[PDB]
Amino acid sequence: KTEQQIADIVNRTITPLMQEQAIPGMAVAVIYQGKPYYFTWGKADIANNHPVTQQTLFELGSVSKTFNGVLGGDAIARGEIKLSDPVTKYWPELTGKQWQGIRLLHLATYTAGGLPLQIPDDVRDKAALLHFYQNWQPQWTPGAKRLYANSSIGLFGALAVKPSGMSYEEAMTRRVLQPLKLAHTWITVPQNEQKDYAWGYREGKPVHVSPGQLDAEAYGVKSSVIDMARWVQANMDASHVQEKTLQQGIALAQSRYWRIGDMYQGLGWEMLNWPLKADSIINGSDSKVALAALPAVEVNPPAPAVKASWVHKTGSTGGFGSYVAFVPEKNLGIVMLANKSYPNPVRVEAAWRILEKLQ
Repeated sequence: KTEQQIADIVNRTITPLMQEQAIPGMAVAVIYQGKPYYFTWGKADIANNHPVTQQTLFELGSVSKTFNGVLGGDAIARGEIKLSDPVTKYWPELTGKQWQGIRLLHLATYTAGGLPLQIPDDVRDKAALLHFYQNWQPQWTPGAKRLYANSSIGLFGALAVKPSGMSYEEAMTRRVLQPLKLAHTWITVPQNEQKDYAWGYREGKPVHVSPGQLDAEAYGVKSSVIDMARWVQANMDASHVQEKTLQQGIALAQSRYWRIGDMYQGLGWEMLNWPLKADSIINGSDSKVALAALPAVEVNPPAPAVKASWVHKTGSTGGFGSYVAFVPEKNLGIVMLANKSYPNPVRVEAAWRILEKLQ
């Protein structure tokens, strides 16, 4: 396929998507036979008429969890943690019986027993966060059910970097971002990059994600389409990542720790066997399913990364909707960055219709 053919497929899918969803600005990168092709439409800033560029920073939302999973897998490869470790090894103040059987594994894969989707917004400092976790009561035994939750994987990332002696952001920067040359990826956007920081739009107003407890670990990364293009290719094939633990941690985040219907829980990343029916991905992304508490079947030992997988993650904030998906077997992938939130089933639809024509 040529650049012309890729562009044609991309634009034929993106332009009506942006019209129907009323998305002001969009950036998309296609990974075709291992190489990136970039596309940009619309405005990053409506009132000030700043266009979207290949330097535009987008709020990744819960795609931030894939960096978490990779940073965590890095910590595993460095021997700093093991997912079988108890949470109290890393936060000993969580005394109290409900935390006794909970391991880093459960926090990482949302199987702790019902940690809630959001950390409550009235939990705004260190004292209240500890009190929140100390006093949370589970609905199931550890590892019974998967319930997707910021408070779960968010805490895993905050604890997994404790051996390193570094904060989450500094560990992330030093161990993942700088080694992969992601120089336009931020947990906090410095002042000299604010001009490239797109505005999300929620009900026609410009907005940026609000500070929250453990936001960095769960939904507070911002990145450009080129950095996310590099992200996808590094996770799809890290054979040329020169840091041995990072290349190993990339792979462990794609190990299959749990099977939940036809999907498998990695570390941040989620996987389905490839090839597959599109309705599986599309229907699975409806929040009626993805936010549901489902029975979790442990894969023990975790199955190593399967190259015939559809590997993906949705991510949203109040004003942004992102999606990343790739298929290692084909060296084929996509990233879709939008400064308006729109339905996950619609993101998956557009991704699949682009990637199905590039097989």
